[PDB]
Amino acid sequence: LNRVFIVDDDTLTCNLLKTIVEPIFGNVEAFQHPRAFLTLSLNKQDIIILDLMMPDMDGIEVIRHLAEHKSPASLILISGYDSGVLHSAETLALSCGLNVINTFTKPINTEVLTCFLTSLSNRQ
Amino acid sequence: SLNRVFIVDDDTLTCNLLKTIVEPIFGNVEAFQHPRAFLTLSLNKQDIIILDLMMPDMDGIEVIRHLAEHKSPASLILISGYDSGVLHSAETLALSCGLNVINTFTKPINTEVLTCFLTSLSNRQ
Amino acid sequence: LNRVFIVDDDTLTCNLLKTIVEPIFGNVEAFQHPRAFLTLSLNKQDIIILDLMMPDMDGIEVIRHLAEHKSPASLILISGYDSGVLHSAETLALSCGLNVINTFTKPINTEVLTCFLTSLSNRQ
Amino acid sequence: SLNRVFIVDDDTLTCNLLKTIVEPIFGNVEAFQHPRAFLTLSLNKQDIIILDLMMPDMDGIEVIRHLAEHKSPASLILISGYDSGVLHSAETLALSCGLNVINTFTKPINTEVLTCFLTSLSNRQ
Repeated sequence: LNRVFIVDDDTLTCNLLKTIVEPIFGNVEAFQHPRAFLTLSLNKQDIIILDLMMPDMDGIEVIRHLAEHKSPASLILISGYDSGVLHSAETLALSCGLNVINTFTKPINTEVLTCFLTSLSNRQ
Repeated sequence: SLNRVFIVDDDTLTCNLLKTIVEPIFGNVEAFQHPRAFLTLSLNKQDIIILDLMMPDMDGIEVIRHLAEHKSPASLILISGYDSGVLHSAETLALSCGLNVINTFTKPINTEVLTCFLTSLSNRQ
Repeated sequence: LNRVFIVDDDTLTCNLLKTIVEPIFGNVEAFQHPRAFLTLSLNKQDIIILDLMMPDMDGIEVIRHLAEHKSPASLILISGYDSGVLHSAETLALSCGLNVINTFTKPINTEVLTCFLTSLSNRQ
Repeated sequence: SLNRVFIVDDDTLTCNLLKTIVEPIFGNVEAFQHPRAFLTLSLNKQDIIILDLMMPDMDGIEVIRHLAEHKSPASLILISGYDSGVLHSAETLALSCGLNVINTFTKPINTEVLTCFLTSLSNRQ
């Protein structure tokens, strides 16, 4: 894994995630417009951090898009809207064959996300 | 009753099975093997939609997303494998988006339970 | 399946369930004290309708008891407290090897429960 | 730090593994292979409990039930297979009963992630 995309229309969340991610994965990019992110072809070395964006469901469209195109990228779902809903999206996305490797509720637990991202990197 | 029932399922066999169970009870039943064609329709409060989730594709999820964005008032029934929570996940997602999910059924379908449910549904119209 | 037990400290729920159940399974008994129900040895032909009884968790104790004793009975969980919690209890109880055949949120959907119980009976 | 850590897991091997990961970081660590003995203890706000769910028995669920009934103030970490939602179910149950679940870990355990987490946990004491 060598690149991270952050997909969230919340500017302050995108900044926070960039700051946590960049020391670990230097190649990180945030999108606040999912439509722009959906023009990229991703590969197996990409990690996507995706907010579900409820109750508008732009995140649900992103998951449908990635499933339709059989994306090989690793996916982390986040949401502050409702955790039963977050866990449902994870279940649905896995069952459609996407590689969801984790989920986090907002407000984000930054220590847990830090440990988890470190372990995905190739440090010793 | 005479409510419209729309069956949405791209599998011809399970689609036809649903149709044979519904038609003696709700004669105005129409089956769509192509979800996107179904999505051009605008539905009423009295319409009943039987939606196969069509796992492991995301076509069922797209119909839910479309229905929720247009705030469909129609009653919704979801069908799929129990699948360690897949049907419950879709139901939770759909209820959360403001959709009126009135029941779910695991596949393969218990036709006795479905016949019994649609019968009571008809009688309370 | 030939006997139904209803386990719920809510008297009005117990009455409602008895009235729905008895036309279908004549041998039905309700307990408002779980401790009394836990003195019975159940068999494979028993159906238990159990409220989780949150936030006190008497229902959780009933599930632990039935798991410890490897009860063969069929189990239906109900709760008006929180449906993510209801679905968690179902998941936990199945994974401990109990035969959970359904769950219902309160207020109970009486048409759905009626259809479901009918299908468990031996009518044609 | 010098918080007490209690490891509750009746499997001697996975128990010992947890213990070897915790002890360099929290020296005051005690492992219980018998949940009921652990349940005689009264815990403080600063205690950390690492609880194996011990599926497919219900011993982990009983510790959660006991802790919640006595309103334990201790921090709780839950360990188990992802198991199509089993760990998430226990976490949801425990949070709902008012317990302070600070993290969960799937088995088999990623010792790097656990070492990293307990290190930050120690540093924020």
